[PDB]
Amino acid sequence: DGAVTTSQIPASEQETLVRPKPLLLKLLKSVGAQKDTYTMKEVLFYLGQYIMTKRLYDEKQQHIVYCSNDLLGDLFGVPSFSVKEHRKIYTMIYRNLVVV
Ligand SMILES: CC(C)(C)S(=O)(=O)C[C@H](C1CC1)N1C(=O)[C@@](C)(Cc2ccc(C(=O)O)cn2)C[C@H](c2cccc(Cl)c2)[C@H]1c1ccc(Cl)cc1
Repeated sequence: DGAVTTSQIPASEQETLVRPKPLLLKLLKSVGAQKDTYTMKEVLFYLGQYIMTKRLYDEKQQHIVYCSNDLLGDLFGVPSFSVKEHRKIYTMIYRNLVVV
């Protein structure tokens, strides 16, 4: 368990409670998550752990994640994305859960 936060998104939005649909829930459980209801910053921590463990960000100054051949690309619906465009990342995650 853990959290990952950003100044690009209001802090209160990062505390939003969400119930992942089945694919997102599986990715979280694969790196140690134990429940069905999370905050958005917990979802970003587990997704970061998932990105590390699956070796999807080994070049630490590149700023782009390539995911077209991973579960992540199916989840988000894109082949790659910038790690710096935080609002766009939140939009993609919201499509994969029910907000409480
Ligand atoms: C393990 C950590 C080092 C703690 S990490 O920060 O999670 C690493 C993770 C990368 C994808 C693996 N990651 C980043 O590297 C970061 C630092 C990339 C970054 C670099 C520079 C700038 C800037 O100059 O504006 C902005 N963003 C942060 C990114 C992140 C963090 C919180 C929310 C969001 Cl939406 C994104 C954040 C990230 C990006 C996408 C997702 Cl889905 C999850 C986390």
